[PDB]
Amino acid sequence: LVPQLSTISRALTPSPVMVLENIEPEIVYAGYDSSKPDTAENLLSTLNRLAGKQMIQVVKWAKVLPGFKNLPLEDQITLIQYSWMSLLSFALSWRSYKHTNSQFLYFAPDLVFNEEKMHQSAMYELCQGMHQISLQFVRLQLTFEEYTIMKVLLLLSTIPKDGLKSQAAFEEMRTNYIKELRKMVTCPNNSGQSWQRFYQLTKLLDSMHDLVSDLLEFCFYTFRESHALKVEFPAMLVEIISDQLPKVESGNAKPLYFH
Amino acid sequence: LVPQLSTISRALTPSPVMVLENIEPEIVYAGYDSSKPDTAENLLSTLNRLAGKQMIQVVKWAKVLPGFKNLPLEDQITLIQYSWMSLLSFALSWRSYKHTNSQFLYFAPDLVFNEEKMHQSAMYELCQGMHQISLQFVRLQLTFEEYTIMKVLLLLSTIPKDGLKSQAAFEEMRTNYIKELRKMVTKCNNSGQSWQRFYQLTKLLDSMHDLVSDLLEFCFYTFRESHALKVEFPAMLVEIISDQLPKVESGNAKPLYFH
Ligand SMILES: CC(=O)S[C@@H]1CC2=CC(=O)CC[C@]2(C)[C@H]2CC[C@@]3(C)[C@@H](CC[C@@]34CCC(=O)O4)[C@H]12
Ligand SMILES: CC(=O)S[C@@H]1CC2=CC(=O)CC[C@]2(C)[C@H]2CC[C@@]3(C)[C@@H](CC[C@@]34CCC(=O)O4)[C@H]12
Repeated sequence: LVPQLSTISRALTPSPVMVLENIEPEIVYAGYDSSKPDTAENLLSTLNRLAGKQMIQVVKWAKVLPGFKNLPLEDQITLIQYSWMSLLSFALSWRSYKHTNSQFLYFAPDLVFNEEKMHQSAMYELCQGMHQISLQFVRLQLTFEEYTIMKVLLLLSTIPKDGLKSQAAFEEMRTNYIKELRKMVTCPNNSGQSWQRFYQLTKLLDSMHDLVSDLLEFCFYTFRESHALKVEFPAMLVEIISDQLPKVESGNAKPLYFH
Repeated sequence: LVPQLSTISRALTPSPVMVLENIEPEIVYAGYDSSKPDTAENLLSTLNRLAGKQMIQVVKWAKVLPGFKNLPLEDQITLIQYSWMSLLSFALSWRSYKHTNSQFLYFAPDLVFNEEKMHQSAMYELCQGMHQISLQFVRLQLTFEEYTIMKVLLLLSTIPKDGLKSQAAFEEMRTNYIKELRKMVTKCNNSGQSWQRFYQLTKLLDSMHDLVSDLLEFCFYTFRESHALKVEFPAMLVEIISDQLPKVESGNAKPLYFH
């Protein structure tokens, strides 16, 4: 009988972490036009346009993310919709860390926020919050490997209060990626140092919930008063926020914590 | 030829957790005499006598603890000497939890401390500290299985600053028992709840270091002034403290933390 299991294939397939590196989206440009006054209406509209372009790349990434296709299609869609802000804000801190040593907020190569832009955007306190996350990346010396696994965990960090179509399939993928992170933090065996770091990384993931809650509060507010505020949103964000706003505001979004 | 492998033996061998249950020491009596006044000198001397009897059982337990025999003998002796206070204080909170719902400190069947004895012992604050751990066992609904594994982790929680004869053998055993706790807190699937409990238990373990440091400070103090204070110590404790006092006080005891 022909062996159905292929030792060669299992040994040859890239590790999950290696696949994450391979499928990570290339950098996206904001299309920022410096001729426009740096007022909140203009800066915020630009950030919304950038967000739409980033999400187009996020969905392509999710399509080839190992294990994600094992979840019901409706759950894949649900998870992207509930995690979008966490994913984009986390990636913003990563780009800021890698490209500016966490000195500025690197939204895109053509849109880098310094203190002035943060004030002008009318969301200064929120910019400071994401900047703080960037500063923690330097203190922790976060690695790309760690970052990629953590971004998947954020995709799996908020679920509908009633649950997904397949909680078991979700739980399997989540436990698998948590395992990857645990192995990632372990040569020189030192359980103590390994657990201390694992703890630092899960505390940071947990801290994303409060930050994301505040970012969404601002997002939903500007969306609701888009006309009065003159803040424009691209189709992709109208699609996402139109779905998310009522679900989050009615208390249906359940955060998953490590601590 | 005669098969050297025994399928039967493999199948019948109990799990490590079952072995921990099987080797748990039987309860020890203090030999408390209520006819004598409850002065600090009498109460502390009785607790020291109890401690000696308890350590005799701890050494018998360590001899049959799975994996411990794999470490160099020098390291087995060292770990027992560095962890004695953590093991005895943790076991005290366990008995208090199981026998009095954490209302009192159950040192032994014949010596249960209520607030009055805590004051009379002249170590009131320290008693409150161990009492708080007892109270945490109720809040967390600690199980006997969780307790036996955590007790082994405490045995492996303090090492010489220099280092053990075999850090690799030590690390292997510590990792194996951490793995046991990890699997023990798994539910039937819910990583969120499973990690939250693992976090609660490791934070509890970490909290034992500060409590133990304070208990040891009091112990070393009473030990060096035993004559003036009229506090007696049995041979077993004179042996343990004579070894530990200078090592701990010179900064050679390195606590291992999860957080
Ligand atoms: C300073 C920021 O842009 S923070 C945050 C994360 C982020 C990082 C990127 O790299 C890409 C762009 C995004 C997704 C922002 C898009 C604009 C968001 C949704 C903002 C939080 C609140 C705001 C302001 C306008 C509005 O209506 O809602 C998003
Ligand atoms: C209230 C306590 O006894 S707390 C602590 C843990 C403990 C729990 C037991 O179940 C058995 C007995 C032990 C090991 C105590 C023995 C007495 C100790 C070492 C005390 C902390 C300080 C003191 C007072 C006298 C002295 O010289 O040092 C030990």
